[PDB]
Amino acid sequence: LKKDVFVPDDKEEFVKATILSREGGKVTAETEHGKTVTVKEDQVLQQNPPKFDKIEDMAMLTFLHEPAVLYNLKERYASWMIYTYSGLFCVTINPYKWLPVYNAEVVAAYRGKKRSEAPPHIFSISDNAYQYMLTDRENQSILITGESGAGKTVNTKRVIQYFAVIAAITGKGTLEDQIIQANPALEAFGNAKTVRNDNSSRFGKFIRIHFGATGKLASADIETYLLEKSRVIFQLKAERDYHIFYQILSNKKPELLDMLLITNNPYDYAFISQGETTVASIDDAEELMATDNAFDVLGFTTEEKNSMYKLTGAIMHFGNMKFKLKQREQAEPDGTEEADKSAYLMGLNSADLLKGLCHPRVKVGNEYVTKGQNVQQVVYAKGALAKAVYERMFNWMVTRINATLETKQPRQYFIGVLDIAGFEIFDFNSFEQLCINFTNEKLQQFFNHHMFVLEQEEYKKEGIEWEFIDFGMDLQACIDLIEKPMGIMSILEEECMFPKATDMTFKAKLFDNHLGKSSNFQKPRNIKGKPEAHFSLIHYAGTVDYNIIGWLQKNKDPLNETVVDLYKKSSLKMLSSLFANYAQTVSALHRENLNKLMTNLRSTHPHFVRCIIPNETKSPGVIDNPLVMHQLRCNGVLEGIRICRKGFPNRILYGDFRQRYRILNPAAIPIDSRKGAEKLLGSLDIDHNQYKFGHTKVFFKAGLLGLLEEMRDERLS
Ligand SMILES: Nc1ncnc2c1ncn2[C@@H]1O[C@H](COP(=O)(O)OP(=O)(O)O)[C@@H](O)[C@H]1O
Ligand SMILES: CCc1nc(-c2ccc3c(c2)CC[C@H]3NC(=O)c2cnn(C)c2)no1
Ligand code: VO4
Ligand SMILES: [Mg+2]
Repeated sequence: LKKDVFVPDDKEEFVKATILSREGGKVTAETEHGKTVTVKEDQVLQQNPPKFDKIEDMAMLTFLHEPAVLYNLKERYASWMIYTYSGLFCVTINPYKWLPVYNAEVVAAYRGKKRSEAPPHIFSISDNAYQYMLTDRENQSILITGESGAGKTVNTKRVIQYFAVIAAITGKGTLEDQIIQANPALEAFGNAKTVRNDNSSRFGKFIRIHFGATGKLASADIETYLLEKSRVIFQLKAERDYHIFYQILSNKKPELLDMLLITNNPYDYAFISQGETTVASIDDAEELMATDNAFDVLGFTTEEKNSMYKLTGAIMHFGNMKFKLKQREQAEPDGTEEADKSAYLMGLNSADLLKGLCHPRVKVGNEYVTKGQNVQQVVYAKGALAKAVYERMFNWMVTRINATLETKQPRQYFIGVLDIAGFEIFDFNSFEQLCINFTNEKLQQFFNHHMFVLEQEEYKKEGIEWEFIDFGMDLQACIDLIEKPMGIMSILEEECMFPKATDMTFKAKLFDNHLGKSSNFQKPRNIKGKPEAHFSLIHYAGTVDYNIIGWLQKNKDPLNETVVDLYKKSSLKMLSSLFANYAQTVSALHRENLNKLMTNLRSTHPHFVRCIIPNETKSPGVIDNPLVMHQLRCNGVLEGIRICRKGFPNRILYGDFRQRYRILNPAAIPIDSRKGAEKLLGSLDIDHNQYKFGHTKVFFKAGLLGLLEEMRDERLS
């Protein structure tokens, strides 16, 4: 009835209510919690009829507003219906539990199904991108958005699983078996426990799934972006180092502990035990087996696996190396056991490593001079080297996985799946958090441009009568602040080329250029107990307080080139190969990666999947209404649905239209492909307002095409 509505609520955003009376521009209502409320007319939103309950596509709702969307999602989620269409894109809510929706019977049933003839699913997104790839002969992209913990990695792995299982119907196993095992292997080394996610991705990735001209699974490749090197040697209070360290220490493979000359205790290793060492949801012993098996399935040799294990163990001993001041400021080893162990594993000479660390060489023409190092300088250098070998080993692994994923099958098109590290806010936000949050901001803007800009531009260039709608979805100001010349990165990069520059001159340069000048740049909110911040940035998903200490060193990433030389001359083949090519700042590389990805993505047909984290307590089935609403708001879910309802989501070239639908009325076209389409459409018993004629394509309102498709099925049968 007109009695069933939604009213704004302080704690739950919106609550259901029954209108009791209407007077003086005000509505009196009882809120389905029993509260009797009086609100203004403009605040009361209509409930959709029971026939629209748990609707699969929210673009079909009679009333479209925030609580209509929120409650449709909540009701579907309560029935463990975790995917929902929102116009031409999909929304998914993290169930925080295994559901029986991803088995091989489910994958087989989705094969070739049109979006509307199957329930909302990641398999349907995957299949429909495959159908467009073969129909349009163009590359596709599956762009999975969300904050840390929302389910991007899970959905990425489900898209891969779909094509590998479909295909099933240079290593140990088949291409299908190897594509499935790539992620367990990368995750042991590139994922870690943070406060928001027990298995947080500490690298971004773009996986291309290659197909031949006829659509047969040909190959796959992975590109990874800026692994969080700092985690190797440093952890905040409620986080862990990379999974692998704890997987090895689990003692599930006693032969590994012996080979690496390590104990079973993570607290004996300084680099890996600054935060937490166990995760309730993770069995590190079983995970070690899964990692080891993944390397086998990917055709890694025993020599390649043992070298990765040895280098992981050597990083552990490297962190335990003690230094003291030389009695007379110059540092000297305070023991040699830990260096001897790490040198043995790294195929180096212990005495050479220690002398290279304390006394690095400075080139003076064709002569050299030893540079002095204090204890702080040595422990910094020792940390920088450990990060470099780890990151280089991870990059080597990705290259090695790619080599096995290369088959002798030709490639025509691909479906690329993007899985970035999601938006996050820690108590301490450093350079990593800026790089991560800037990527999320860029990916949201890619969505805004595609959905709101390119869409309305398409109507304009095709001569469709259209009034431009400003959806309030434009992040160009914040993006420009971070990436354009004289922005945050540009200033950091410039401060990098100055020897007298400090964290405070870089801070001063940021303030002098942007405080009260750039709207998205603000002064921070520092609270008692919580860490100190230097500036705050207004991102799409919230304001983030950034601490700029160490950003100049983080951006330059300097290495002791004397011990890098020793790595190059190592008797361990892998270590020498890791530093073989050793001779840009990390922000310049980040901007380059992003620019390259964004231009390459505009040459693909994108498919958006919006992952939503339901709560902060990893609780299955519980919705924190303000947290879901915030994510739907900053994602532009409502606006994205509005353009599907207000605009013309489908369009077909006249020639392709005349061909496919002549069967609906052959007497109409027994003449030009446009005249044919015009006479064909005009002769059919449809709402002639549901379509518009453009310069090259016929444009359709949501629903007209499906009806035309039903009509084509009836006639062929
Ligand atoms: N569809 C899903 N089904 C089951 N568990 C899921 C699903 N999506 C996410 N999860 C859970 O949420 C956690 C965080 O999800 P993940 O995909 O790693 O997030 P992110 O977006 O940070 O990459 C996972 O470890 C898993 O326990
Ligand atoms: C280009 C598309 C893209 N970038 C990413 C990404 C970008 C940065 C980072 C992470 C992911 C997850 C970890 C973080 N790393 C750093 O900040 C960082 C800082 N110093 N180094 C060496 C790395 N995902 O997707
Ligand atoms: O927790 V995440 O995988 O989004 O980084
Ligand atoms: Mg992830």
